Amino acid sequence: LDPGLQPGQFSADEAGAQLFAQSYQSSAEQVLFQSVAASWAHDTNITAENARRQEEAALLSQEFAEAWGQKAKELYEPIWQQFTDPQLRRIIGAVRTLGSANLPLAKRQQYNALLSQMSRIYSTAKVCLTCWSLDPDLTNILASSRSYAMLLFAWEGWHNAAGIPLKPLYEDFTALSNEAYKQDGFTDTGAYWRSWYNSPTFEDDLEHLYQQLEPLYLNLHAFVRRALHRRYGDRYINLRGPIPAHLLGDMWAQSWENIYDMVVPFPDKPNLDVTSTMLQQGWQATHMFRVAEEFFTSLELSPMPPEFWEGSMLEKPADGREVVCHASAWDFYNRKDFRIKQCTRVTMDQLSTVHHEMGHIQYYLQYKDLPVSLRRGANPGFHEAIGDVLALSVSTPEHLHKIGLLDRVTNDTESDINYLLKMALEKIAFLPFGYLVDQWRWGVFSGRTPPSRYNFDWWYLRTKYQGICPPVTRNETHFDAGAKFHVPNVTPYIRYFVSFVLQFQFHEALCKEAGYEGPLHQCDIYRSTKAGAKLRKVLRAGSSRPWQEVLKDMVGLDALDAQPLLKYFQLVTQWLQEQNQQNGEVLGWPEYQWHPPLPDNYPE
Ligand SMILES: *[C@@H]1O[C@H](CO[C@@H]2O[C@@H](C)[C@@H](O)[C@@H](O)[C@@H]2O)[C@@H](O[C@@H]2O[C@H](CO)[C@@H](O[C@@H]3O[C@H](CO)[C@@H](O)[C@H](O)[C@@H]3O)[C@H](O)[C@H]2NC(C)=O)[C@H](O)[C@H]1NC(C)=O
Ligand SMILES: O=C(O)[C@@H]1C[C@@H](C2CCCCC2)CN1C(=O)CP(=O)(O)CCCCc1ccccc1
Ligand SMILES: *[C@@H]1O[C@H](CO)[C@@H](O[C@@H]2O[C@H](CO)[C@@H](O)[C@H](O)[C@H]2NC(C)=O)[C@H](O)[C@H]1NC(C)=O
Ligand SMILES: *[C@@H]1O[C@H](CO[C@@H]2O[C@@H](C)[C@@H](O)[C@@H](O)[C@@H]2O)[C@@H](O)[C@H](O)[C@H]1NC(C)=O
Ligand SMILES: [Ca+2]
Ligand SMILES: [Cl-]
Ligand code: NA
Ligand SMILES: [Zn+2]
Repeated sequence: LDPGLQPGQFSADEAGAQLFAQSYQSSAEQVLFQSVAASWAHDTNITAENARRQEEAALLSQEFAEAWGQKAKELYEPIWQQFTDPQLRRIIGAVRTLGSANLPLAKRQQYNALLSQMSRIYSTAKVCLTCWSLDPDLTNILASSRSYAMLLFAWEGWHNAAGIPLKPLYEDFTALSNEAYKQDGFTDTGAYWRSWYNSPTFEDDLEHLYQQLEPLYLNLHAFVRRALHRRYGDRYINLRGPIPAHLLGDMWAQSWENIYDMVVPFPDKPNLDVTSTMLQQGWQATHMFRVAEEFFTSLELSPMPPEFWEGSMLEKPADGREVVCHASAWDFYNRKDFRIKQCTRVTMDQLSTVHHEMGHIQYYLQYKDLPVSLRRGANPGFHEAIGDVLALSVSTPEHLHKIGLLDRVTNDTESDINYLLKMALEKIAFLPFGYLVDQWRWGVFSGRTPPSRYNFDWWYLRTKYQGICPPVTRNETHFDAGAKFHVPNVTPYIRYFVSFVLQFQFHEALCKEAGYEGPLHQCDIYRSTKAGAKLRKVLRAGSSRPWQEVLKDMVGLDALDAQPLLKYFQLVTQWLQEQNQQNGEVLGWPEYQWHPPLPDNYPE
């Protein structure tokens, strides 16, 4: 570790810890910048040389974390929990968490190499017949093909190409990750991840939220399954079984918005899928980011700095570079450089993703003056919710009209049902998936799910919560969890379930603050500087304060709450229940063992 980056001696008291934290911040920014920059260079240009550079930067970060973490314990272990400065307690708490820096050198290198190789495999995997990438090629097939056999080829091809080679690496990663965090005092890595929510009843709290939400998902599921049965027929759709996992418009069946045309009940109302209008009008990726930015500035939040426009990767490169296309938002920890890396496609759902990413950036801009250790969301679910809250306002027909994407605005109950159904395909359908991904990983980290049951337990959970089934037989040579970005890229997922609940609590509070009085689903907080001020107070707080207190200041409650989401969707919840009763549906999938047959001439 460079001499200028090493911790000196400080007095073993709170005054000394303040100075220690200031000195840490100065050097941490340098070490994080080099690590984030090396990761950027690789993720926008996947090469062996750039991977090498990123692994060397990660090794330096581990040296830094070990030196400062050990110094924090040497000086403050018996006293930091009693410091009067609550933010300093949180800073010291973070610095003394070494994570992978607990590993000896050789295992650090193995750990860093595994992360690099799992990332490369996921983002360079192809499906060949001439080869298709996940983004845009297979994504577009899953979204717009209605050939059962073509969807199956893409779904099976992708899961095989990404998942199979990842399994041996993921086993090794898990063991090293657990070894690292056991030395920070956690039973396993999942316990460390769950500890971020600082709730002794986290898992019970989540389960009670899901019990309130599940009836909405069950009714959406049955209605969509019936719509698919009318198109694909009784051979490929079992009205009492799980839905084949490749038929819902998305590789992971996690968002069902692409099958809106098959379920829309009132099709002579305005067409809420504005993708075709975006294309007709000549929208490009940069337009989508400028439109998102101007929503933020309408709230008197910050515009994107020049460094963002000059440095970001907002489209897939056409120069032959391999890149990580999965959308992400980057803080370089120098208070200057902030970037999005997204292979943006011109579609309505990508407009939502753009807003999601710019919500991340906006958080970074607002808390950039805090100490580096507090530059994060009040909890990770907060960070995932910011952009989604704005996207809820952007998606309303009145707002789409204002930005020229919808010529006619109607305000009637049929239009309400269309709108809420489309939003439910996006928000309700996701809930079981957002919940189940980390249940899978928590079991892997705890040892409940050994490598010999990776796929067995994945599909147990996929069927249990989502009510889907694989369209071809799978076995433990397959590693289908690994075919989802966040698993090989070691990004926790429960934050997205928390986000999908939280964003409706935020929306309700900001709509009230904006003076809006009508139905929650027609609120648009555009140009509400009062709502902007309330959101800004959250963003500027970072992790300086307990999330429960930040939430209470914002929405009036110190806990996650499903009631705002339930209230948003109430009209379509009742409508779907009525439709399913009238149609004689079975809610759920009691024929849980059912899988569809293979097409006759497959893959031929
Ligand atoms: C879409 O339309 C709904 C319903 O509009 C109502 O019913 C129609 C058939 C017409 O008769 C309308 O004239 C009538 O308002 C709108 O929802 C309604 O919004 C108004 C405010 O714009 C709400 O009134 C307020 O209520 C609060 C608390 O009660 C008072 O403090 C205010 O002073 C004000 O009176 C009204 O409650 C609300 N109704 C429902 C059922 O939500 C909706 O705003 C509209 N959408 C858009 C985008 O304009
Ligand atoms: O794709 C998913 O599964 C989820 C749900 C989706 C969301 C889009 C808007 C509407 C609701 C669904 C967004 N997302 C993401 O992973 C996008 P991120 O930036 O969090 C992914 C961040 C990955 C970790 C990272 C962070 C910084 C730099 C490099 C890597
Ligand atoms: C992608 O990364 C590679 C390195 O992995 C870059 O190639 C280097 O480019 C510099 C300047 O052009 C040369 O001096 C080096 O000799 C190159 N190294 C190798 C290994 O080829 C490449 O420029 C990057 N591409 C983009 C578009 O940024
Ligand atoms: C695992 O699965 C591989 C792929 O074939 C699958 O299983 C066979 C039995 C058929 O049902 C086919 O439709 C499926 O896609 C096999 O190549 C492999 O042998 C299977 N077994 C193991 C241990 O890997
Ligand atoms: Ca779409
Ligand atoms: Cl999380
Ligand atoms: Na989608
Ligand atoms: Zn995100």
